[PDB]
Parts: sequence; structure tokens; C-alpha cells
Amino acid sequence: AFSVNYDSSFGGYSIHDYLGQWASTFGDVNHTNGNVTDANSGGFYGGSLSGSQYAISSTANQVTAFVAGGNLTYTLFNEPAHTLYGQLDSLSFGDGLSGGDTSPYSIQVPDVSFGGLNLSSLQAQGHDGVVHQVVYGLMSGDTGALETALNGILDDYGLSVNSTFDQVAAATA
Ligand code: HEM
Ligand SMILES: [Ca+2]
Repeated sequence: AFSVNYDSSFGGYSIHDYLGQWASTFGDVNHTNGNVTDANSGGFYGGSLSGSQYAISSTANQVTAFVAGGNLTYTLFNEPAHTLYGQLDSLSFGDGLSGGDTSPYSIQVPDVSFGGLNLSSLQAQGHDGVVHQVVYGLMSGDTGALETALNGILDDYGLSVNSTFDQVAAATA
């Protein structure tokens, strides 16, 4: 049930080119050994360490953001430590994060959204699970794991992340 939604200015962009611009604007939140605070942790909606959404804003520019949606839980110090797992079904990208407390997170100026991703991983796969690799890559400004997961969805339509948004819409609508 894969779907894409995009501002019409991105119709002629490849998926890869959009995500490359998004990543280079968002930068890298450096959520790493020795550098984690409240500033670069992001947050969940629906719980403190789990919920229907996870979202985070750029520490470089304070506005660029992404919202990950589905059913997600982070183990924090439970084994395997520091793993995000569960189901990742949507991702949205753009500028400005609001909500996240008594209402869901949303992006204030949305560029692109993917729905129906159907990505699922179990706790026991720890950091090798696809949902962990995708979202921790995004937090780090690395879209390599998401593109790999999108190529695996797209190959069934004969497309890839080198296809443009308009080419994907014509195959999926
Ligand atoms: C849900 C998305 C998240 C992912 C994918 C994630 C991923 C990670 C990873 C891979 C590490 C370990 C080692 C390293 O970064 O070099 C880590 C460390 C850590 N994370 Fe997260 N994290 C997430 C959210 C959070 C949140 C919401 C908190 C809240 C406090 C948090 C707190 C920490 C702490 C305290 C550490 C250890 C820092 C240290 O050992 O110096 N993480 N996280
Ligand atoms: Ca440490």
C-alpha cells in the first residue's frame, strides 16, 4: 500500500536528489556515545520511549525535521541497548515541527511524505533491524539505509530511488 505525496516543485526531482538535499540541510544531530542530551534526542508521541510517532529537528538550523510514523519502541538500556524497533509505515520531511504532546507531531511546511512503507523489525535483531538502521541513519544525516529500503519497495514497480517523484506517482496511483 505504498504511497508518495510531494509538493509539485519536487515532481522532476529524483527521490535520491531530494533526500540528498534534505540530509545536507538537516545535517547530523550527532546522537552518539558521549554526546546525547535532551537537545539531540527528539521525542515520541504516545509515550516516553514508544508511540505511534518519533520525530526530531535539526540541531544545525533548528527547523528542518522528519516524522517517523507507525508503531515504534526504543529499548534505551534494555537489551539489546539503544535499539529502535517495531513497524515504520510513514516518513514525512520538511521544515518546522509542531505538536508531539497531546496531539500528534506534524511538519509545518511539508515537502515530501511516504506512506505504506511496511517496514518491520523485531527487538532481537537489535541494531541490524531495518527500522533502526533507517531512522538512526536519518538522525545522522545518512539516507543510505532508507534508499536501500525504498529500492526494495520500488523494484516491484520497475522503479528505484533514481526515479523522479512524477514517475513514482504514475506507477503507484
Ligand atoms: C528513537 C530513536 C533513537 C535511536 C535510533 C537511538 C539510537 C542510539 C544509538 C545507536 C546509541 C548508541 C551509541 C552511539 O550513538 O555511538 C544511542 C545512545 C544513547 N541514546 Fe539513543 N536513540 C534514539 C532515541 C533516544 C532517546 C529518545 C533518548 C532519551 C534520553 C536516548 C538516549 C540515549 C542515551 C542516554 C544514549 C547513551 C549515550 C552515551 O552512552 O554516552 N536515545 N542511541
Ligand atoms: Ca557512553
